[PDB]
Amino acid sequence: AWVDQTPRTITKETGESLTIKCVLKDHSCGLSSTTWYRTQLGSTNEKTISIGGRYDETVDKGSKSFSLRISDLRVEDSGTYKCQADYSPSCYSYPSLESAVEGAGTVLTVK
Repeated sequence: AWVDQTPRTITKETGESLTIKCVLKDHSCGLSSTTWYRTQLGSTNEKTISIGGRYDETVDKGSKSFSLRISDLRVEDSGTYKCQADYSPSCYSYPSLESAVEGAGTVLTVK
C-alpha cells in the first residue's frame, strides 16, 4: 500500500482555492480513516488539520480517494501539506490492528 498525492508542487494566488487529491494504491480493501497535516512555510512544526471552516474533506470510497479543499487561500496557507491513510494489512481479519501510509506531500506557495 501507498498513497498517491497530487499535485506535489503548486503556486496559487490569494483568494484562489486548492484541492489536493490522495488515492490509496496497491491495497485489497478500502481505507479506514484519513488525516491531513500542515507545516507552514517558515516553521518546523506539523499541525493536524481539523476539517471545518475553510478546510473541506471529501472521501470517495470506490476510487479509494480522499481530497482536501482549502478555500480563499491566504499567504499564511503557504507550506507543505500531507495526507495519511489508515488501513489494515489484513483487511481487519487479523484483530484490531492497523498501519498507515502517507502521501509525498504538496508544497503550496500562496501568491
